[PDB]
Amino acid sequence: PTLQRDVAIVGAGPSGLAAATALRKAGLSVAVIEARDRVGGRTWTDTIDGAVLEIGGQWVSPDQTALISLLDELGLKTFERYREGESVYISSAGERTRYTGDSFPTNETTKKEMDRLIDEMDDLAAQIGAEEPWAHPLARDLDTVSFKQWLINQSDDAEARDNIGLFIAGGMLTKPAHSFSALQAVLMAASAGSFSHLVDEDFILDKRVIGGMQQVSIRMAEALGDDVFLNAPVRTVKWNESGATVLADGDIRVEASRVILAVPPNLYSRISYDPPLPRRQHQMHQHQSLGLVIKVHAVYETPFWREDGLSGTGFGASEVVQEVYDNTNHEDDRGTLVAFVSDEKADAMFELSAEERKATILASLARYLGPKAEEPVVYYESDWGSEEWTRGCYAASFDLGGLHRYGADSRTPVGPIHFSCSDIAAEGYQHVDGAVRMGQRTAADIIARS
Amino acid sequence: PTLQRDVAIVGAGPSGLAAATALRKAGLSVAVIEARDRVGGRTWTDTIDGAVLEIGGQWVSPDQTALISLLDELGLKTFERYREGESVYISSAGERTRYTGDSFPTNETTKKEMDRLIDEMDDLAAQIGAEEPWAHPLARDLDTVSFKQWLINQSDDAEARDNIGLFIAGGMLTKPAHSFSALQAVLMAASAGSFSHLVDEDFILDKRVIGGMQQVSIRMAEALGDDVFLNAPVRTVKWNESGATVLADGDIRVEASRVILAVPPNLYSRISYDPPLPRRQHQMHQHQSLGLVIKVHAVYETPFWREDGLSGTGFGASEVVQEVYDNTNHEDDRGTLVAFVSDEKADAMFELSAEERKATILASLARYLGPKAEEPVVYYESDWGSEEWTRGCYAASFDLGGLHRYGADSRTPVGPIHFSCSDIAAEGYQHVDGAVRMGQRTAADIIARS
Ligand SMILES: Cc1cc2nc3c(=O)[nH]c(=O)nc-3n(C[C@H](O)[C@H](O)[C@H](O)COP(=O)(O)OP(=O)(O)OC[C@H]3O[C@@H](n4cnc5c(N)ncnc54)[C@H](O)[C@@H]3O)c2cc1C
Ligand SMILES: Cc1cc2nc3c(=O)[nH]c(=O)nc-3n(C[C@H](O)[C@H](O)[C@H](O)COP(=O)(O)OP(=O)(O)OC[C@H]3O[C@@H](n4cnc5c(N)ncnc54)[C@H](O)[C@@H]3O)c2cc1C
Repeated sequence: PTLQRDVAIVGAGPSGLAAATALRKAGLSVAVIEARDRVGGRTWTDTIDGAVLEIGGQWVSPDQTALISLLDELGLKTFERYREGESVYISSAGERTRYTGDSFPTNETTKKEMDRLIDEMDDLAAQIGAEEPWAHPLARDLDTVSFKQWLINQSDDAEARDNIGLFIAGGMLTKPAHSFSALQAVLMAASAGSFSHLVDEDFILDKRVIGGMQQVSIRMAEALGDDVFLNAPVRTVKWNESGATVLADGDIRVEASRVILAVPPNLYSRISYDPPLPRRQHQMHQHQSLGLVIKVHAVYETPFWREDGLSGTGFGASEVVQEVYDNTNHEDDRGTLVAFVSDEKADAMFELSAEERKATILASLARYLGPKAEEPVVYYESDWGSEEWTRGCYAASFDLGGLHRYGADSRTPVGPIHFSCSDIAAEGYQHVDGAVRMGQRTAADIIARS
Repeated sequence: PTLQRDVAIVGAGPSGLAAATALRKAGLSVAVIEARDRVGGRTWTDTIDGAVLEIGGQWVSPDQTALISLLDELGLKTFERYREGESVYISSAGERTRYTGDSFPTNETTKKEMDRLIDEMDDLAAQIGAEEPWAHPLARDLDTVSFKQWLINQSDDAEARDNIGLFIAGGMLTKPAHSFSALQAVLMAASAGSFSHLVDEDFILDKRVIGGMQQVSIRMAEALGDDVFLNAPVRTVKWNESGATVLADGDIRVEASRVILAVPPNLYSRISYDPPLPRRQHQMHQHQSLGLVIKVHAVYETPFWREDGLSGTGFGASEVVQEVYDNTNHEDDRGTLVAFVSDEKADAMFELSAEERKATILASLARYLGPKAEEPVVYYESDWGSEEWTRGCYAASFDLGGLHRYGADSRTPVGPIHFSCSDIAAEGYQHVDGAVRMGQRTAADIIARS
């Protein structure tokens, strides 16, 4: 077909659907043109070997007020990750300690250096913010030193530095700490409300969606009916000052006044622009790259770790698997774990065969929770890197130096072309809440323009 | 044959030969009955693929005054290990730094904790001594805690503790720090004159023997002529209050007034005693075990590292190879390295094939000295563990708790049976100088008895 709308939206992940929702509410027409056979993008619930898994994003935290509002508006309810009993810490030397409380069971020197680092990061985050960290007068100094070098300059304590990196590098940006700047760490902290928020798994990994996070996108997409187009990769955006024509597979052709490119930034150059985007965009987009993390899912006859007095939460910056949590489905009698293998360690596991890789990862899970972790009934690894319409995970960030160099331009419309994804968000950066915020912000921009 | 002597000496390593030498000087007759086809025991020079190597012990330090006296008496001269230029340090994180000076190029916290640990060890060594560390009133407290636990109680700094262990555990006792006590570390330090002596490779690995250390034993054995018997494993010691009959392969039978068992203590029970030794000995001997270390020898067309401004000395407590030094032969134009792989890391390398093991070790040498270390013209690994008449290296020590429990009995004659090896020595413990001292001490004991 060919059709005419106020706004063509490329991508039906949560940012594109949030924008579509808001645009409709204010009386604008939309088409949402989506490449895959489903909506949700980096959120995806599927049944794998008889187990319902959240293959993509899943967690809701208390700072994420725009997602929490939306969940309400869609009739979605939440439940909390299980947290009773003891967590497990694996030291830099490989020693396992069960513990409770807000600090890791390390030697006192490391424990004092960690608290100091956490406080300094909280102070920087509070002063610098997530809206425009590049405009702060500290921006150039912080953005031209890697987070690894900045940590070394702050502290002689190797274990504290490794644990501080655990929460930002493997835990959030999913890139090695040598490869991103101290200002990018500060933005990551500020975006979650504080660095202390990223340290506390009871805050950042607090709740999940009954029904699964993919329902958020599914329900916004339902409300839009035939205005959503699936299995339609956008190939071409012809534009001028008055409008755009979007062309997609299946001979689709949408003529609209504005376009929202609601895709992560590494994928912008998948589309031919006619005329080309400006030099500024051609350069900036090359400096954006997603991280890499394997989300590991292991399903067992029972949550066996609870019988041992454990919450299922483990942290070990020196393990192949640096984080493991109880991810048992709501109302399920079977126990499920989720675990993460980040950046260069994800590279290293993908070099092994799937069978050696599984055994390696399960051996690491057994160091936290015991040998029963090696006998799951369903094992699955999310594999977002293989997916041409994602190509990595959780989210995209600048290379070292790119945030201060290009950050102020990362949300700017090129004439009728607008940009909206979690990867360029302020609060909620890299998460569903940031996709939602950015979709709503882009809608209000377009609305006021009209 | 059958023969009669004042003293039968079992073993022609340096302790047994030193004892034989001294006994002759005072007018006593001896036979020295040796199992292998050569003298020297744990000292052995051989030509391997056209390169002269010191397969066993080799180094002389300035504290080793009884060996230095002996070298003089035998006309042997010494030369110093090459030490010009920069050393290499590999950190707990795997970072290589070239340096000079007396301290490692670590962060300042680790550097301050190392100096403190070194001082405390020096103080304990000075107060406790190497003659009878079990008689000090601190002996029980220090001997019932492992050196690993004692270090943890002294310091929160993982890198300092690992480096302190490098000098005692992998560097000397060749057992893991969890397996021996703090009192055994203190004895090791005291035996070399101080712990600072064990830290400074320019002291403890100062000189070598022109001609090779095996010449020390060869020349004492020469002076004894036909009184040395080779290829004669001792099988049986029949004894009573008046004397002993020693029986060895080749139908040898020595009737003597006293016997010196000049073998490391793990081998005492290779010989049948008639009547059996006392309970005290039957128990004590079971608590003595040699360590394990692979002495790696790599020969190159030139000492190539000198062209890069390096001494060839490297330290890396977290590497498979923890120590590497310039071991170039005196007057040789070809460069030779010596390196060490200790205890559980030696176990781990012996589980690989000889070819994977070689490649592993050379890869580690290349982390210190660059890729040219992977292209040697002769590669050889000393393999003392396979040798039935040694079975490990450098030397034997008590299990955890054995030093205080049994140390006071470790040099006591059983009637006509005397004990003499480096492994029970005081100054020079575990080294050729301690074998020499013990041989001389045993001679003077026997002499005064007569
Ligand atoms: C393993 C993993 C776990 C995660 N866990 C969490 C979590 O616990 N909590 C949290 O908040 N967030 C989490 N996230 C992140 C969250 O999933 C993403 O931030 C959010 O989904 C991004 O939303 P988006 O709308 O900005 O982009 P996407 O979700 O990536 O949507 C982009 C959409 O555009 C489509 N598209 C791309 N190119 C084209 C084209 N040319 N033509 C047409 N369509 C196109 C894609 O197919 C896709 O549907 C996780 C992410 C991953 C990968
Ligand atoms: C790889 C390695 C490197 C070393 N480096 C150094 C160093 O650099 N500096 C240093 O001072 N020391 C070093 N040493 C230690 C030194 O070599 C030993 O401490 C010293 O050789 C021990 O002397 P011994 O006379 O006490 O025993 P040994 O040298 O072991 O002599 C024991 C002798 O008794 C024989 N024997 C055993 N059982 C019988 C039997 N039943 N019948 C007959 N004969 C028997 C053996 O064959 C052997 O010849 C090193 C040792 C090794 C293994």
